[PDB]
This record gives sequence, C-alpha cells and structure tokens, in this order.
Amino acid sequence: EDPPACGSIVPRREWRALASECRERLTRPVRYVVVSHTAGSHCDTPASCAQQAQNVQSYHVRNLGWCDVGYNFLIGEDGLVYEGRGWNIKGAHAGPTWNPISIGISFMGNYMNRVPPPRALRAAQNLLACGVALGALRSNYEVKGHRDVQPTLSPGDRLYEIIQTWSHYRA
Amino acid sequence: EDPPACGSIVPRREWRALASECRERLTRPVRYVVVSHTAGSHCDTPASCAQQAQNVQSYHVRNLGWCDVGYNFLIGEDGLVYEGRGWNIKGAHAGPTWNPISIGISFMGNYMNRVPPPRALRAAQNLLACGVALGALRSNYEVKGHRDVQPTLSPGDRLYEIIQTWSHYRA
Amino acid sequence: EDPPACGSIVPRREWRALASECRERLTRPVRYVVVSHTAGSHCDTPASCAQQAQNVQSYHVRNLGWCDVGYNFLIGEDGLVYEGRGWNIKGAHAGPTWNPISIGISFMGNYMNRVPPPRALRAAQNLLACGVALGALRSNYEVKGHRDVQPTLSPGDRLYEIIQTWSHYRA
Amino acid sequence: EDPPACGSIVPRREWRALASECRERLTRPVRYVVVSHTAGSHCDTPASCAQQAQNVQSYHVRNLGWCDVGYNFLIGEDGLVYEGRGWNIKGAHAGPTWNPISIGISFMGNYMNRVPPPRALRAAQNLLACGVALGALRSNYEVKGHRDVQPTLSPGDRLYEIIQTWSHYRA
Ligand SMILES: CCCCCCCCCCCCCC(=O)O
Repeated sequence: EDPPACGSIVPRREWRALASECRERLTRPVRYVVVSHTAGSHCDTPASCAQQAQNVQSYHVRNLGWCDVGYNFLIGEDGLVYEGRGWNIKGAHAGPTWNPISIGISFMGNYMNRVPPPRALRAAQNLLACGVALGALRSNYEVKGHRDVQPTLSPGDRLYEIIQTWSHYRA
Repeated sequence: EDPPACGSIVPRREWRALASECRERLTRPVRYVVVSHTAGSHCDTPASCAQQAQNVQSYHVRNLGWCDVGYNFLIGEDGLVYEGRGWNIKGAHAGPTWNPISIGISFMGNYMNRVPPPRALRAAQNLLACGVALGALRSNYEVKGHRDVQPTLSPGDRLYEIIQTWSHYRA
Repeated sequence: EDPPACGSIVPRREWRALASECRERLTRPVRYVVVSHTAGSHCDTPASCAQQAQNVQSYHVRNLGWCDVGYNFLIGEDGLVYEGRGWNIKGAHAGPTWNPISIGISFMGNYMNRVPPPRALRAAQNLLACGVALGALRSNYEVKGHRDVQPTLSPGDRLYEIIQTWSHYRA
Repeated sequence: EDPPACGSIVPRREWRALASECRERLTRPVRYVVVSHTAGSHCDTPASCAQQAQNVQSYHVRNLGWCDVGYNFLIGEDGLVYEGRGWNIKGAHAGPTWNPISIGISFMGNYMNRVPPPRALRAAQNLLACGVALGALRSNYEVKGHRDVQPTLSPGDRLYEIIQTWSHYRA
C-alpha cells in the first residue's frame, strides 16, 4: 500500500461527529462516485459547516437510525471536505444496488436554484483525485448524479448540470 | 478545468487580485519552503480571507512597489491556500539569499500568542505535497521558519514551535 | 407468460466468469447487432472456449479495467454461445454511438484468413433468432460489421465477407 | 532554446486532406500519447504516404461519417509525419476515456510482424519531443500502446515491443 498526504479533509472529530457504529466495508478500489445534495440549509464558514455536518449526521443516526451519517463525505460551501464514513466503509446514500459499489459525496444544501462556489467544486474534484491517489477509487472511475441511480431531484438541477461536465462523468 | 485540483488552491482572480508583473522564474526542483506569518489581521471565513489576501497584496504593490504579493502562497484561518506568486514565480519574502531557492508560504495573521487552526495547518501540509507531485518542490524539501533565515519574529512563537515538529523541518 | 426458451447459451457462472460491475442498461428491443472478433486464439471445445472466454474477460477486466468483458455475447468454434453482458446491459465493443443501441457479439478467433466453422455461424444466427423471440432484438434488427462503425479489421475479412451476405446485414 | 525549434510535418493541405469538421479541443499540456497502427498497407515514399493518409481519412470520413480522420498525427515509412487532427483537437482513436486526454499517433502499416524502419521511429520520437517543446505535451507525458487502453492487437506486436522500451512509456 501507498498513502500520502493526498488532499485535505476535516476529520470526524473536528466536526464533533457522534461515533460511528458502521462495519460493512467497501471493496477497494471503488468504481463509482455518486453525487447528491443534502437539500438542507447551506453554510459558508468553518464554524457554520461543521455544525451542519453535525446536523445531517444527527438526522441520519437519530431519526433514520443509521449507523452513521450516510454520506462517505460531505462538502461545504466553505471550501472544505468533511469526512463521513470515509473511503473504506459502505454508506447509505443511494439505495441497495449502489451503496455497496460506490462512494457518495453530498454537497451540503439545496442546488435546485443555486450553484456551489468554485471552491466547493474544487474540494470535491480534489477529494476524488486523492481517492485515486490512495487507491480507494479506480483511475477509470465514473461519477453519477444521485438522480441517475435513484428517483430523485438530488443533486439539484443547478449542480447536476454542473457535474455533467466532469471528466469522469458517465451516465 | 482541468484537472483543477490539487491542493485546491484559491486562484488569483477569486480573491480579486491585481494582476502580476513579476517575471523572474524559480529554477527547479525547489529545495526549501519558508514559513512566515503576515503579522496582519487574521481571518476565519473565506470572505474575510479573500479580503485579507487582497489587503496584503495591495500593501505590497502600492506601498512597497513590488511586482506582486511577495509570497508564493498564503494560508487563511479559513482553511484554504491562496495563490500568490504560485509555484514558478520567484517570491519576495525571505530576502536575497532565500528568495530564489525556496517557496514562501505565509499564514495570514500574527502567531506570536496563538496558533493557526488545524485546517490552516492541514492545507499548508497538503499544498506542500501537492507541489512535490508537480516537480515544484523536491521530494525531500526542507521547511524553514522565517526567523531561521532572516531577523524577524515571523512566523510567531506559537506557529514556529508547531513548525519545528513537522517531518520536513530543518533548523 | 408463454414459453419459447432459446438459451443453448453457456451462462456466465459456467465459464467461470468474474462478476460484472456493469450497470448501464440497453433498452429493449435493440435495433442493431455489431459483429466483431476477438482477433485472439479460437477454441473448438466447451473446455477451451470456457477458458478463452475467461481470458478475453481477463483482458477487458484486469488489464483494461472494465466492468466486465465488453461483448454481450461471445461465440465459439465449439458451436456454443457464451454469455457476456447479455441482452440487457450495454456492452463496450463498438464505441459511444453504437454501444448504447446495439448488441455486440464477438467470434472467438481471428478470421482475417479463415472462415468460422458452420456451427459457430449457426450458433450466432440462432443466437439472433433467440433474441428476436425474446423481444430482445427487433424482428427487423440490422447486422453491422465492426469495421463498418469503427476503424478496425474486425471481424476479420473472411467472416466480414460472410456477414455481408446475411439477411439482416445493413451496409 | 529558441521559440520554435521543432519538427517537420507534412500539413493537411499537402497530403490533400478533406477539410476537418471537428471542433472539440484538447487541453494542453496533454499528458498521454497512445500509439496505434492503421493495420492496413504501408507506404514508403512521400507520394504513396500522402496517398495513404488520404485513404485512411476517406474511410474515417466517408464510410464512418466522422468529422475528420481519427488520428492526431500519422507516421509514414517515408519517415515523414502527416498532420492529422494535430495538437489541439480531440481525435478518435482510443475511445471515450482516452480520446479527450491524449494524442493518437498512428503508424501507417501493419506491424504485427514487421517493424517500422528507423526513420519512421525517428520521426515519431521527434514529433513527441516537438510536442513537449511547444507545450502541447506535458514534459513528463506517458506513452501507451493502443492495446494498453483498448482491446485490439494494435499497434502490432513488433511495434508494441518497441514503444515499451521508450523513455516515456508507462504501462
Ligand atoms: C493519481 C491521482 C490522480 C491525479 C489527478 C490530478 C489532480 C492534480 C494533482 C496532481 C498534479 C497534476 C498537475 C496538473 O494537472 O496541473
């Protein structure tokens, strides 16, 4: 194995995650990346966004009864990636056919009428190349919108339109 | 576009930077990184760290008459790396002996009696790897604190003592 | 609910196919059939062909890193049909324009300078009649040579000459 | 040292190409080069090679209805390079994945058994050095055989064996 300081990520603890109870592992390297939005309150400062991650995780664990926040990684408009279940653990974002074989990253907000800052998009794309550097993703990985693999308006029309233009996007 | 990773550097235009006029180029690969502080105001939201980078640059351009902001890159307490003279333009930060044979990174704020948050440290940390991947920084680059190569309190007592504990630091 | 079962097709499990990671669906009924060859050794036994099929799949999967073997079906000189991605999943045989709208069937061998045995030809024909009965293929499906849609020698000259005479062949 | 120090290329109009209709661009500096062969006949005089470049384009444009010949450059055994879509326009040679991010150079002939002559090889390597010199290719670009990225025998065994020995070959 080879791992470097590839990319930067706010750690679980830094955004005061509840501890995870989730054990199923993804099989490296993962072929798919699925992009969603939370459809929730957006945020643009470290403080506001650590809090939002906390709120999303809190909704998933307390109300939905999930082992942890369902996303592998969240994205702030503050330009920071926030660690969910990470590269190694199966998430709960895209249903039972896609959760086993994908990494799910979710911008934090509603992207129906808005777009995310060029820094939010930079974070996400840098996260994925790091995923590749680390061997968590395949080099020939493919990105899909949430709406491609499940009946939903996630990741939001504005953002969906945006991710259609990525190098690795295949639908 | 593309790939507009790595390190996820904010671009000159995104912080509303005046254009660069500096032409002297860095002979590669670069052996040294010099870490400084600005000794300016701190900032904790991308909005305030865009304003702060703009302020530093103008001071350098309008008052000192430099071709551009003196540092190769800047680091907020927002958690992002802010492009300055970048990887290839020789900077203005460590004097005549060190300017040509090093990349200068400066943390925006005064770190005599406080530290940069871990996100600030994280971004600096990756930016440095993100520069080895390029050929910009040599694989075994040595990190120096401003006060190690010049007579200055930069980069603040607290920041300096953290820097002393990084693997690539050479007193 | 009626029964017209046309599968004298070796199922993946039986030629010990590795498991497909391919998710893209063809929509039925499919209008086009593209005939390629592997330009690899040919095999005239259920044992060699099963192996050959794993070898072809090892190339597309291990080496090239694809979700599965690229073809929808493979054809052997043993007179049998090997299930590749099957009737319902987009194959990777003929490019971005034809892949979504066709089934790719590949003869296991190099038919530049020999004709594929009559039984291999009967297998392919009967494979096609089977797809029609299933509603997998349009009753008026069109057969194309690989070289008619992509620059390549595939399916080999001798085999290409033969398919040019087929009822459903379309220049 | 000087501004343009590279390479002798037979321009489109000189080997009497049809006008290109392809407008999708590559992003310089390009990191990848894929080497194919035409698989057809070889030519060894600038008269016969201009003729062949004309044939290969006819096929790609007339039969396949493509916007221009698929390759970015072609190499004759006359030892001239023939301009295809060139440095800036995405070609058609290596599929959906590789095409947007590479430059496809194809040797005119079949090298399954027979090597390109020294002058043909010199031409291709000089072409590549020229692309780096112009910033069309990354200083550390990588070469791959067509078969390293698509399932095909090209660029032919003898020629594949040679490119594998090259400074920039990356398996
Ligand atoms: C193996 C990881 C995939 C690499 C993804 C490219 C992201 C940029 C980081 C590496 C530096 C490349 C230089 C550049 O493209 O400008």
